[PDB]
Amino acid sequence: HMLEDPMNKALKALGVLTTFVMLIVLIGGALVTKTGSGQGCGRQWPLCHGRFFPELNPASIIEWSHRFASGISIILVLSLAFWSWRKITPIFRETTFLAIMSIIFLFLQALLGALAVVFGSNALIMALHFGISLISFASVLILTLLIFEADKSVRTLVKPLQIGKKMQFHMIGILIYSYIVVYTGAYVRHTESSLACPNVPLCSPLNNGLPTQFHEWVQMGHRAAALLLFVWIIVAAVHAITSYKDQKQIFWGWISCLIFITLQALSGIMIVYSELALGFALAHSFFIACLFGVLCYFLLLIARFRYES
Ligand code: HEM
Ligand SMILES: [Cu+2]
Repeated sequence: HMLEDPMNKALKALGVLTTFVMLIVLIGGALVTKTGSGQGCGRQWPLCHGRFFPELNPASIIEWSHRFASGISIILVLSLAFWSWRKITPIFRETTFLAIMSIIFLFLQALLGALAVVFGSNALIMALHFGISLISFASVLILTLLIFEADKSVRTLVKPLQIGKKMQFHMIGILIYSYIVVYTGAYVRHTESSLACPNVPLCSPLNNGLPTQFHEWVQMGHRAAALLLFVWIIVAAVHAITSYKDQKQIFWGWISCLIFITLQALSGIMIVYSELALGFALAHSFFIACLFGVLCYFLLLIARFRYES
């Protein structure tokens, strides 16, 4: 392919690896405790540090793989930030903002996680961790995207597209609102309001399906917030399908967003129905990661378009 130094494809490999590790750090948190002394332990059995005799269980692998990914992340992120900064910035000026964003948020989530060991009873603060971890991942994801695009003459995704004002409203607006919905979700978790409402879409058989207790209000607020996001994405997708059919990145970008929002909602309903089976929990952290990634991709398009035009 390219007669340049073979070490370059190693920067692409590092990008893929780190993006993957950062995704693991994020969605893996759906399987282990993030607060208290049992932090790092499978959520279903907070005791994994100390007393137990047995070893090599499938739940022990999860706990080892998460702590491993979290430790190795500092090494990987710093290396990717530096190397890509040194090599990719000449072509993409955005490279530096991303490298920096990657480092800052990796540290922010590590800082918040450290504090969660002892201040995990503050749900309002604890509910900030996911969104931070999410941006840590999205920063590395987009940086990796630029690393690949830097090595192509006909770029696949990072193309200078014409983004109209309305589409820009939807893109940026949905990006920001999705982050808010992400907070309400994290707030349900850390506030233990996950199973307050056995039914869907409404709360329960009693009180006409309306919340009448703390945990039911948190649960319901999350679902309500999610519904609005869902509807907005449908409106945004329809505008893309109608007015951006000639700009396939935007056309398909939103279709995939539509699909991720659907899978997010479905896995959310399944968390409830299954009474928080971690497999659905894991799915619920993963699809929002995909959707947010696409929204951050869109933000890069706008950032570049606003610089160009
Ligand atoms: C479609 C838009 C939705 C988005 C973007 C979204 C996002 C999130 C996020 C970011 C969390 C935090 C996860 C964590 O901290 O581990 C969460 C948790 C949760 N979500 Fe959603 N959610 C959506 C829809 C739903 C729906 C429709 C339901 C259910 C009817 C739902 C039920 C839950 C529950 C029960 C939790 C807490 C799970 C736990 O304790 O780990 N979500 N959501
Ligand atoms: Cu309670």
